[PDB]
Amino acid sequence: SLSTEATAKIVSEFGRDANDTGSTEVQVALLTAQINHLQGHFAEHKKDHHSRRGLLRMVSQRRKLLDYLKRKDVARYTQLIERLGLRR
RNA sequence: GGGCGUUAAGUUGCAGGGUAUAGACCCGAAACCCGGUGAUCUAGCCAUGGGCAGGUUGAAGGUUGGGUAACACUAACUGG
Ligand SMILES: [Mg+2]
Ligand SMILES: [Mg+2]
Repeated sequence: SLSTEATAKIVSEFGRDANDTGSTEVQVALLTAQINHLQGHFAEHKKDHHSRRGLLRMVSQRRKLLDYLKRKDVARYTQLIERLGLRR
């Protein structure tokens, strides 16, 4: 999965600090990063269905976090998806 | 005894009757063989040139939008 240096880095970018490791914004950024990396993986390994079910979980899971955030603080939500360049 | 012979003059011209070989009384095939002449018609090919008013249909491809985690997909447009 994501590297410990690349994980720690995002938590810095989207968290209240280094240890704000479970905030919604952070969780959704980390999922985003791993989804986009894996875009590369399945480009070459289309037949890796098992791994894909794991990717699909990261997606459905990010979707639930984004909805919760939207419900609880739409302003925090808009920033977060624009910043992550999502929704189109 | 029997067969063929012995006891009939022939031959050379000339005219004629027939026959033979020859086109052989005249005309007439379809064809077979040999050597030439023809692709200015037409068949196919080769080189080099020319021609197809006007009106339709609107493939692939491309752009944008929506869409998808990403592809799929989908609309309009463009394209010809
Ligand atoms: Mg492992
Ligand atoms: Mg005599």
